[PDB]
Amino acid sequence: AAQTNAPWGLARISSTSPGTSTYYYDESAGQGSCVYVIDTGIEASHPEFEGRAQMVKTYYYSSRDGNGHGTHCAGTVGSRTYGVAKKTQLFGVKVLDDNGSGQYSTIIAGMDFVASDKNNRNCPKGVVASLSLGGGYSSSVNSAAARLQSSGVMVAVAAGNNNADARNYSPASEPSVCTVGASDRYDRRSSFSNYGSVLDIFGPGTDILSTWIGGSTRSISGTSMATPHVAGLAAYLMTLGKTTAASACRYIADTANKGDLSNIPFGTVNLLAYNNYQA
Ligand SMILES: [Ca+2]
Ligand SMILES: [Ca+2]
Repeated sequence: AAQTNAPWGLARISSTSPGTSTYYYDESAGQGSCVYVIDTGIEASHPEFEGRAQMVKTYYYSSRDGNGHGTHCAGTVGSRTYGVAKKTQLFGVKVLDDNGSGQYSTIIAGMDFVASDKNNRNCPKGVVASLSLGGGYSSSVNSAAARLQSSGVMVAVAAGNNNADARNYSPASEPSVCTVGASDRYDRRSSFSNYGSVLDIFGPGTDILSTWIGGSTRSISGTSMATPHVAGLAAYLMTLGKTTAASACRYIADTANKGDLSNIPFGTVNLLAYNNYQA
């Protein structure tokens, strides 16, 4: 399948070079996989989700995404126009408030919720969790992310936007999950992206167009935008049978575009998520 005039990040995921505009991908499109977006919620009614999104848990007064961030991230995972895995099932877990903030106890509870809830959902091709969030180092947050991964979920987490070593941020610093840095359309490390030995992969994160609340769209930037490209890629590859929740991060690193990015500090991977789609 081919999507012409796609958002640059989707085109980048399916190319060995920057500057292309078509997103090439297998038509299976993540069908049969499930991605939990642990964030501010998901506006499931957005036409771009096509009935494939639903809220399954909220830690706040409402399940509504009153911010937009979670809807944007969910759109990069799996919306029709803006998503990597255009036929996946999306599940929203609202651990962040409508200002985009959340206590670590709540974020932890949301991870534990997913580890359990997935046993009640039909996800034959596997389960992914996308965590476009984090703050300072916390062993408890890292342990929660490690538990979620160990339970059989492909966990993708943002590296953080501090232009610093991700070792000091959580859940970014948990080694066992897939820690995602951000790049721009010219294959530079995004200005704000964290780096360091704990990063597993980079994905598109600067100027990413996706869904927003009120049935709208907008472009924003962050390691929060890179993360769902990797989560969606994992779901897509799991549907194709190429990898599993336990092995997807490693598989994505194995098959990434290597050495393409600039301003990568020595000791940080120079690996950019790539679907290796061959029509
Ligand atoms: Ca290249
Ligand atoms: Ca890792």
